[PDB]
Amino acid sequence: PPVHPFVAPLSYLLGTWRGQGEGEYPTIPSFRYGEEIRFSHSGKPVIAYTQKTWKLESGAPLLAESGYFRPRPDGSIEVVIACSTGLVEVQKGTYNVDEQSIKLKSDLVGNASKVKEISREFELVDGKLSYVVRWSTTTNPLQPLLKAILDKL
Amino acid sequence: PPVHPFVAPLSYLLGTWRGQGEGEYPTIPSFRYGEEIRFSHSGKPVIAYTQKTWKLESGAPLLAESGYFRPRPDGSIEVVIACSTGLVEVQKGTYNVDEQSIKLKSDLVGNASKVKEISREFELVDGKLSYVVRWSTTTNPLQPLLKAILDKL
Repeated sequence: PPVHPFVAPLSYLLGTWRGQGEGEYPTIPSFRYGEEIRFSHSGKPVIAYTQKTWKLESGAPLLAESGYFRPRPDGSIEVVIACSTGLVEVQKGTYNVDEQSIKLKSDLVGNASKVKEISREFELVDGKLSYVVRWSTTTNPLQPLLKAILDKL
Repeated sequence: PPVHPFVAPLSYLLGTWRGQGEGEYPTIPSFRYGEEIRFSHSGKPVIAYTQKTWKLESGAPLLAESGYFRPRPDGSIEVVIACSTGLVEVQKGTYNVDEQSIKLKSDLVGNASKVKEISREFELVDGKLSYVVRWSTTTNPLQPLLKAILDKL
């Protein structure tokens, strides 16, 4: 199917990406992980997102998440994500075509009593997908949790 | 990877399923659809769920959803689902090993102002996967929306 006009501005996402990231947070010593993301579509105004992470040494599975990105021609976007840990997120924000960036903040975090807000920001940098995920909790203001850079395969 | 002990009681789900369903609701004339579901795992206490639907005549894509099922040895289960329409659900309930059934009710429906609660009930019937999805809205009490039966491939 052809790319829907609402998806076309984010067509640079479509494909598979692999790289690595790092986590850290006040309660949590730093950790590293491998990551793969696939963005795909079926001609609708939606991009399917699927992700997985693993241990760098061994390739042992860690976590997974999946969901859907819904861009609109005014530059707005909403994203819904379910995670293997049992969290869900409703993310809303904007994409910028000149910067090839997407900036999202949660409207809702479900099933995760301690995390309050989550933000996710993506940017294409020299053709690589970078992101930052920030979390807040009741006692920790919004701050980085995860950062990763992935190459397009 | 081997099946995690918490997933083993739901091992009958693992695989791909294809069949058809029907929708209907007070505001909505009846419609039919084809459906495919895949349940998979990576050795963790989680089953990945992915689903899609299509028009019966043509195979044209309709909707998609995906998420994660987290069974526990006491018979409890939580399920998180993101949908291509932009909804998210946190489902909680129980599974019954003798009946090969799973019965879920939403704790949370996100990003869908009019739908209030969603229930999902699965049952293996002569080896086929059947379900019923019920919805409530502010003015319509919980009642069937979708029902489908799928054969294991």
